[PDB]
Amino acid sequence: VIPPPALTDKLRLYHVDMNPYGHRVLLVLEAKRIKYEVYRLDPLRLPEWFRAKNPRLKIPVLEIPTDQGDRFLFESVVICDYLDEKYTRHTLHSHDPYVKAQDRLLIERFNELIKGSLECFDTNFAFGSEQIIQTLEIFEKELTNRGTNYFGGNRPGMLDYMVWPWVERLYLLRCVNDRKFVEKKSLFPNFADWGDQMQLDDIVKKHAHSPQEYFDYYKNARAHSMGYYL
Amino acid sequence: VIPPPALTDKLRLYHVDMNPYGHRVLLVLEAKRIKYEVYRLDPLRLPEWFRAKNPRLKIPVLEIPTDQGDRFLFESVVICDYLDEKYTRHTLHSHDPYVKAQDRLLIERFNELIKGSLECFDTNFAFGSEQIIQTLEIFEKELTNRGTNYFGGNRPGMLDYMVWPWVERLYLLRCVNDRKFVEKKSLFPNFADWGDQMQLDDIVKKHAHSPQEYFDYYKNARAHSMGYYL
Repeated sequence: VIPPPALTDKLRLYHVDMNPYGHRVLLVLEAKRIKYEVYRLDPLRLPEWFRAKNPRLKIPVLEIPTDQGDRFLFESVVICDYLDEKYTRHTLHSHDPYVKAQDRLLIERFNELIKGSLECFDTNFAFGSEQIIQTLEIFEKELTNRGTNYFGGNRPGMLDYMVWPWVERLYLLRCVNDRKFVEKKSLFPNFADWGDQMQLDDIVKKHAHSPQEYFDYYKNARAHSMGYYL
Repeated sequence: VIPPPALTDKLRLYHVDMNPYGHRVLLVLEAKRIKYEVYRLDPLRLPEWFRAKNPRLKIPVLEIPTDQGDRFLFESVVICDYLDEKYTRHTLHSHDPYVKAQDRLLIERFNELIKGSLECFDTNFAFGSEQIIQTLEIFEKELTNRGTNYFGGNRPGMLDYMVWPWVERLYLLRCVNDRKFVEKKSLFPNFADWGDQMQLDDIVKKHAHSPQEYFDYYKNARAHSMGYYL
């Protein structure tokens, strides 16, 4: 009910627990080693001052200091790109504008996997598997074409972290149908390999949950708080 | 049926005549003073080699030289941002990452005006006026808050040109209902003023059509070739 104080030395993320768009921003902040605090939003009991600054209830929100005072920044892509431009250390986007443009196109393409996953977790993991699979074929071919351990090269870059939150959630499906999951996984050998490597990343590990934890969460909550708005 | 030759000194835009997403890219290319040629696409009689390189038939397409050969670049936002990064002269985005993030948020917000305009030109200018008006209120307030002649400051910037193609098309509505148009216009005095100033811009003038020309075009063609895909 009472808002937090004015920002000092840390950036502030307003985030709904288990929201993948917030997970995205958490990964980038950590990768860029920027100090931040998380203000946990309750999707039900939402503060009036928050709605007032965010009438469409978009999530997550990164609050930053500016010349004219503390400001809300919206939309996970815009937020993460802001962070990559503002803070010059530990750059995540490619230095090559062509490669970066391709990375941006792939982020947009990934939205089809997001849509399918959203419907899936909303309907006891019964539907939209096909959207997942089709998108995974594109990313398998793309990773193979690049011939690096990650989309970013020898180390994870912006595309890797942008895509990860949904990929990490997919592992919950092994709790639903173990055998059907492993078969599906085998279709994308380089992507699967990349998944394993991403799981070992210190930044990933900081904000990770297990297959079981995601499974117990999504069965009860479904997708009510999974979108880019509440 | 026969594709154009390999690129040399000019970039190549594949563009459907009167398509506002292509109009966007034409404005930026001109603003950045980059040499280019336009390959006019017939939405009906489409070349097989084009479909093959672009199976979802996205428009426009900017073909560019790369280290590995000539490549298609898709999506007008990605295309224009590529151009602004690749070519360092005549920069269009703000140097301030916060201001640029706001500009990106406004481009996304503008999609609501695009949707309304799309439906409008598709249905003999009878529907979706309300989406237009609501978006115009946001941009009026934003331009007022900035207190400059343009969204980019003293001169037009990326946001100005990104938004212009749809704004220029709106003037056709004065051919439909003169009196209802002028009243609606008077609601947004700073935006209207900006519109007048944009019309005098040398870059705008290069790729402009009149209210009547848009009106005669849209009545016959409707919105069939107006989207970001064919």
